[PDB]
Amino acid sequence: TTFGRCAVKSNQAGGGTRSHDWWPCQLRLDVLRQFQPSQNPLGGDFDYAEAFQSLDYEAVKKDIAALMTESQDWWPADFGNYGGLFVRMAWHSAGTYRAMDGRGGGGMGQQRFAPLNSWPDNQNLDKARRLIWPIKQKYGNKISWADLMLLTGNVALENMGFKTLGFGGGRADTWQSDEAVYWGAETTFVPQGNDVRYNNSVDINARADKLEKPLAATHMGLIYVNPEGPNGTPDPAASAKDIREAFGRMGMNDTETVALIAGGHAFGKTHGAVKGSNIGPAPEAADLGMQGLGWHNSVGDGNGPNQMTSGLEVIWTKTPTKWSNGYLESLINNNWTLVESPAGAHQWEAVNGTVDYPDPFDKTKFRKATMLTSDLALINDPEYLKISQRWLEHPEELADAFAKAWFKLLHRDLGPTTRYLGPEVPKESFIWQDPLPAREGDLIDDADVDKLKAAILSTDGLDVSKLASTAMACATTYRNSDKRGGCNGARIALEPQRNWVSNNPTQLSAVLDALKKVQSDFNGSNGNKKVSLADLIVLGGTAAVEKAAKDAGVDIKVPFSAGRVDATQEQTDVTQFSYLEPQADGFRNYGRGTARARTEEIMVDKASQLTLTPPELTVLVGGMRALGANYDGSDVGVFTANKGKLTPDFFVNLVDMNIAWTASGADGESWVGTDRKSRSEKYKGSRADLVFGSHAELRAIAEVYAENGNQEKFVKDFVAAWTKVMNLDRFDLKV
Amino acid sequence: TTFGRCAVKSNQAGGGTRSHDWWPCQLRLDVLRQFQPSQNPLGGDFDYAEAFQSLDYEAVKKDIAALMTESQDWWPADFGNYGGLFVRMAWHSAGTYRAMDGRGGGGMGQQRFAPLNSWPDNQNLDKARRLIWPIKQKYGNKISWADLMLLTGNVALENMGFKTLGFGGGRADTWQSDEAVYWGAETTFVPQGNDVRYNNSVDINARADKLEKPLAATHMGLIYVNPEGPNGTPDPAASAKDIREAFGRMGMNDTETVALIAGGHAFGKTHGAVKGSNIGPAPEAADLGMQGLGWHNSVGDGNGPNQMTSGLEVIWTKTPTKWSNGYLESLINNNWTLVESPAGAHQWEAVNGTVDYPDPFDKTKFRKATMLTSDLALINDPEYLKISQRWLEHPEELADAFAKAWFKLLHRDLGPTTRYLGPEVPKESFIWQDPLPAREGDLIDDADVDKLKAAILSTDGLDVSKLASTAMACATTYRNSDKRGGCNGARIALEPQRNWVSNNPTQLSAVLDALKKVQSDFNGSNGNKKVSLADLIVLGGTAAVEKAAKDAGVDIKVPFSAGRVDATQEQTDVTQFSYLEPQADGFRNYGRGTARARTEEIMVDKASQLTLTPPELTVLVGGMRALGANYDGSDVGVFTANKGKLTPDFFVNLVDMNIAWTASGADGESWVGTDRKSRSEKYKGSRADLVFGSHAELRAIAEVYAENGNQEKFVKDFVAAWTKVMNLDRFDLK
Ligand code: HEM
Ligand code: HEM
Repeated sequence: TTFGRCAVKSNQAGGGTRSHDWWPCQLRLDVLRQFQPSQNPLGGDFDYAEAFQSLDYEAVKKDIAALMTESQDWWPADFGNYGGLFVRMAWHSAGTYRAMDGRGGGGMGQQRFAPLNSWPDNQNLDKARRLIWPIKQKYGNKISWADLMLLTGNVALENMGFKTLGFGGGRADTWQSDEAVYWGAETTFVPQGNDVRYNNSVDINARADKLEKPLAATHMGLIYVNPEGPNGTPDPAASAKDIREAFGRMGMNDTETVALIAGGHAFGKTHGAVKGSNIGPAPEAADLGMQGLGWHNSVGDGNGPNQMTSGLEVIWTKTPTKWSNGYLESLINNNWTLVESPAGAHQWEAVNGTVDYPDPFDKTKFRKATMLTSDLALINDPEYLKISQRWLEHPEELADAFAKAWFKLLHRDLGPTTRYLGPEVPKESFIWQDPLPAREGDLIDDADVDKLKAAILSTDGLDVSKLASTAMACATTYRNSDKRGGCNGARIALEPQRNWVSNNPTQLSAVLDALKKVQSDFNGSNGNKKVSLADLIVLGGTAAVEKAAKDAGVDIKVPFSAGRVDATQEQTDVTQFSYLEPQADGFRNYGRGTARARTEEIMVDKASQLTLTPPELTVLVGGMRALGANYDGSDVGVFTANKGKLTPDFFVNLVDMNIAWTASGADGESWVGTDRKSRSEKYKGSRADLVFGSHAELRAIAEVYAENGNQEKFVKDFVAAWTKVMNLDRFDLKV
Repeated sequence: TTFGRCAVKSNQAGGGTRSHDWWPCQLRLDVLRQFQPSQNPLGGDFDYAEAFQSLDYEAVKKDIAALMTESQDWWPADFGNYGGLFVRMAWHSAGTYRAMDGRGGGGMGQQRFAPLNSWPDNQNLDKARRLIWPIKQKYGNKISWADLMLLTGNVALENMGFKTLGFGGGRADTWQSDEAVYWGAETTFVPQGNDVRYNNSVDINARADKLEKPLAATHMGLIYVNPEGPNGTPDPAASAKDIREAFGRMGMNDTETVALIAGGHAFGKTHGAVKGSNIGPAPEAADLGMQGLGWHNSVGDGNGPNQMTSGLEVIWTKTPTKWSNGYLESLINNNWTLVESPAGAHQWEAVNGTVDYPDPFDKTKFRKATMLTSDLALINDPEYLKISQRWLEHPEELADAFAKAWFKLLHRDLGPTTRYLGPEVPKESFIWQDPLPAREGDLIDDADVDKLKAAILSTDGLDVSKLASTAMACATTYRNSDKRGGCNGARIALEPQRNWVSNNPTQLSAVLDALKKVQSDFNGSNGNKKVSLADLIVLGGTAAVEKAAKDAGVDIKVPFSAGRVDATQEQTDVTQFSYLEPQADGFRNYGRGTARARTEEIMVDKASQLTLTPPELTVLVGGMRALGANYDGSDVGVFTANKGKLTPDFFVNLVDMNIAWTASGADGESWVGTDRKSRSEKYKGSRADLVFGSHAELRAIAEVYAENGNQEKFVKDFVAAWTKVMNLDRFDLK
């Protein structure tokens, strides 16, 4: 078979040519159908946080520590200690994170599913996960796989003599492969897997800063970089440039990068004992006897001294089970020669070095010092060299930076600190956690909420359209992958969001100033009760939705949950927040897509990050149009003569056959609706508008809301979806 | 570019290389994740039957009838009447049904989604669905698209002079493409789309009866056969062989087949006015301006006299808006010559015939008679000719056969008669409805249930394992695609099921005889109360599950719903039921895979037909193993020392790393589990067993049930899944 095709064509269980085969360019809704409660064996009403709070956390860590030195005959431990392997397992779990889109990381425990379970860089971590299973079996639902993989690495470091800052749990497991992540477009893995992401450039120094966005690895199938140098060329200088690019795409700076690599490579070793032709299929391609494992090695028992993982055979320190400064000392104080491992791969050896690096299965036999090309990178770049030279003589500074970087790596996608669970959460707050202050004052009650809604709606310069638009602009910065963004913090009032062109800065300024007058009037006239700007932004949109429903003939309660706080600019990092800036926004008819992602594809991707189903996406868009909630107040998509009233007029008018739609410019972004009988232009629409009348599955939902009869249902469903979106980041509240 | 690949590679919304790309042979669970309640815009709570029964049904029909003659300028009506178009719409919705697997048909309204919305043979039915949308708009949730597409064809026949038997509603809408159906493996549509289904044979006579199972169309993208003959060869005799094969695979016999074709082709016309180069992309490939329509025709306004659908230009009768015998009269009385339509397709013309066939847009202009190659088939086969000859002389017989066959076409995937809604459900019971009687005596209550459970669990020949096995064997015949099978009717006790090898006939006979003893003891000694064998089979299994739970240390009420009836053998056609016989049954460790599908694939397919989610499939298999419920009573997969007790031992032992699993048979079906320490063989497993420890998503669920502390959860989840499966056919309780 060619790529993506099985040689046997199944006739069961979804076998056969499928719609995506015939029409591969059509928009797919798959990413809005993942992670559904039916699919979760634990039930939709399972509360991980509540289960983890009953965990005997201390006993978990004790049992992990014990397991580190209990070698299992099916995968013997190097030096009698799985620590190194476990550190690698946790670092690869967390290490797929990309800062730009916030995807990857360890927070969904996705290493245990395709494709990550079978990436080349994850070779033999199937064995690592299997070794820790008995811990999961003992503790059951009270620790997730997601938390356990990372806790295991953290405990491993501590038991090998490196004290970490602490740990937070809170990562609920997921139950299917996350097929929403764009890992690249290549049709091959490392050693290939990177023509597309370099746009066919092969000049390894020149291309290193030209890696396709948002990717954070130099080949499909790798965590960050190729350990044998760029495209396998053993040039440490050029490897350094790759490392900078890749780690930068993961949200790490130079200090963090050197700390992580020199910290991690204090421990363990690589494996490259036998040629790769001896290694069987990865877990997703292996036979049923492998029972979820892969890479079966036919030499010997395939393990112990015959272990083959990367094809390199490097032991960095003389004490691979104990924290030390041996990595930097070897790196800088040895002379390096290029040699081949037993499997044939490029590495470096100190061929006149001391013969005192221990063998992993013989306590009396030794070898010379070795390094990877990607380790030599750290003394073949001026910035990395300065850091390496400083830490060579000041290892406490390495230790400090490593502790902080390791914490950040494990917890980058955990979200706000209100998500962090367990008895050793670090007390220090860090900028990457998007910190929030404690609240000013006592919490407003329902009577205060009712008075503030009336005050907001009677304030000059505030109307239903602007209020709803502003609240949604603030809310849709949320992304579920790394739990960043949302309305808490009022970060729309801060840089960079206050200047995002998609927020219409001049309008936003006037809206916020009017909310700050409501705030000033309330605060100080209600005793100890005080209201934040964050709550007023959300309450103003809430009030607008309620009023728009009443003005459509429907009296409905629009729920509001008080208690958001206002971030400071010092808690709001410009670079980090720039990554949340939309290039197109279908809720507010802003912007457009590009060749490789169309306007409506961006919208569906955004909806996946908001955890919206297809019906919730569809009701929100149509309600936002009815509300006149475009970012600049345009009439594009505003297919209603009742603007500000919460009706399904967008749907009704979109599917009216007396309107004919035609393209207005060259790029397919703008569309005109013409009345067929009168020949007069009636409407202007965008792709975000018209996809709901074109995609067969979305149109089926559009038709529900356009049905004579479902008018009350439209309001009910809009209000439910609004409430969901406003509350996504409310981890401070429970249930 | 490459088949199945977009030239532009999106980086959003699921764009990028995907796990199914890297490992295309791996088992996929997608078919267990369809039709989820969160996807349904109506809500999970929505009850279609209740909505329909409040529908002003007569008014719907009245509005359809009026629409028929309300020509719309964007798709003008041939002869001023949309009736033929609407009949075609209905017939194509219902016409994808395959009897053998029970898939396709109109019962899910799938014509409105990919791929059916864009099949060649459904060209311009996008316009037909759009013309009826104002009816759907007016009546809302109270009539589904699925019901409305078929009702519209029904009403069209009645408003063109053809009285049907009646109609039943009840088809709830679905909300995504059904990607579980095997339509074929070809990577092209008609005019190609058939190398795989004929195994590369191009010998049109010899291959006709060799069409790949369970397919029911001669090319990918067609409803039944090619109207231009086999592979476009204009040979009516060969076309007849394809028709018999395809219609046979749809459950229709020779009389049904002629009745459907000659009945349908009373009405309307084909469209072939301009060449195919003038036609734009199908709906799934069309630009946003098309707003779900496709096949834009660039000649004139693309419509009216320029309509292009199939490429053929045939008008069968002189009165295309009114029922007549003109189809058979023309077919038999004319001399036919092969000609080209304006689009270049070949068709047949009576070149010396009368010039009295009406033009669809000009009341002063006329043409000669025409027919398709597939129409001439009916007088170029001995059995079809005999039928055509008889009905030429006795057209009432065609009308009676067409009424009956049309009713069967539209309703056979609707399920049991208890699902049929509305005021004109035909009174005649038909064998293809798998009919069921009304109940005997008064309904058992919970006191009677308690007495019966205690008797069943202490009767000669019965035990936990046997009862659980027997109840699951009867239940897993259910298939949601056409709502056939299940436990209602006690058809496991009838032919052919009572002699299926998968049911272990000698053990089944001893189980059934024991349950019939319990029945006989209860019936007649409880006044007018009577209990059915069907209730006893399910009650027995349910009681067994409850006891097995108790013995595992969990006290749980296992709910039982009484009221099933016993079917008679007269109501149980043996050929019809042969289509429910499983190739493999993973719940009971029966069977093996084929050259096309592995054992575990068949299991996931079955689970999809049961509407199971991946946790429900997993829990059931592991519980059935704990129960010792294999079809043959073997120890394969029975990884427990406590057989008959509802523990999660299957999972615990499957994931024990002290066991190494290796292949035993050449065929990949058998596996041995060896203790790594002692080197002793401990277990035998199947593929249905071991897949739960291999597939990463299934294994994640197996792990949950293997975890300390989850023994109660295992029982709870097993009981919920058991209850769901036992009750799948209980449409009488709705
Ligand atoms: C430029 C970045 C890095 C590269 C290219 C790299 C490459 C590698 C390779 C090739 C192996 C050997 C796998 C095998 O054959 O078993 C490995 C092992 C390992 N790496 Fe890294 N690494 C990087 C960063 C990290 C970081 C950031 C950490 C953790 C903080 C880490 C911790 C480890 C550990 C502990 C092992 C030893 C595993 C064992 O003993 O089995 N590395 N690394
Ligand atoms: C051997 C089986 C059959 C074949 C090959 C076949 C073929 C076709 C073709 C090629 C068209 C023309 C589509 C177009 O160009 O507009 C058509 C139209 C039509 N068919 Fe059939 N047909 C079959 C069976 C049936 C059946 C079973 C029915 C209904 C009971 C039916 C009812 C209709 C009607 C009413 C039209 C006219 C549509 C209009 O007026 O727009 N056909 N058929």
